[PDB]
Amino acid sequence: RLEQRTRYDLEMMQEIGFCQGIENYSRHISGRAPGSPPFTLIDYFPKDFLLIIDESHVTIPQIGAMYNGDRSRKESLVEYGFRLPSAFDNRPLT
DNA sequence: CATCGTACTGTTACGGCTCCATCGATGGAGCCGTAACAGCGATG
Repeated sequence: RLEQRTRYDLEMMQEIGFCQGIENYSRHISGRAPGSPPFTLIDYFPKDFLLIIDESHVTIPQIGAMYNGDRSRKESLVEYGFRLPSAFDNRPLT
């Protein structure tokens, strides 16, 4: 199943260039090293920017929970041979 | 020019009968293309 899905995605990339499911190969596309965090809106901001968190006692746990939720969702997919192991890097920042 | 002789022949108009030539369109159904609509997990 993994081979069939990857072959279909590779053919779609070679012929057209972009399609659904292209987000799972973000690490390969951007050339990032394994385990590196993805570029985000904070990276777009200048290094001398100012950050304000409104209702911090609620916002901060929301920031924390995204990575755990995404990893829990993707663990079953990667385990059962549906997506490549590199799909773990298409994750929100810890 | 006058009179007489036991119901005369042939050729044309006109009405009725019959044969023959001459002559796509509309609604229903199926299909294609296009627009429209409905229908996981972790944390505090």
